Amino acid sequence: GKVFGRCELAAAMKRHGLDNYRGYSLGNWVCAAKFESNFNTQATNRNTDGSTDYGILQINSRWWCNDGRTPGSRNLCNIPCSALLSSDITASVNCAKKIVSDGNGMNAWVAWRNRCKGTDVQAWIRGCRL
Repeated sequence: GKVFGRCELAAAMKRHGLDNYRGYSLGNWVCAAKFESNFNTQATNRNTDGSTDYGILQINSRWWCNDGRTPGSRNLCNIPCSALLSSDITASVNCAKKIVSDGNGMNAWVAWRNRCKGTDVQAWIRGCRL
């Protein structure tokens, strides 16, 4: 039930190589997490289409992770969705890298597109020890 701080999450994401991953600076990734889950690793959103969004980046169970419940499941990250609810961000980062890598940009994340794109995303790392 870990809720990250801004700078703590930025450092963790940097350690996992997300800074400038496929051209997306670190602040984009922190901004996305802020507006997807407000940094709560346990965040779960259960949709009416039978899919669920899991964890700090709200990764969806139709294409990305397997929860055994979701119609049309592709499990392209090859993981159980429960791995995305850990206090350790490893599985979420690894699956986020796949999302980007499997054709998508960060437009895959509705909160990134609607609340981060075009903004001064360096503000989300400002003042942090990285």
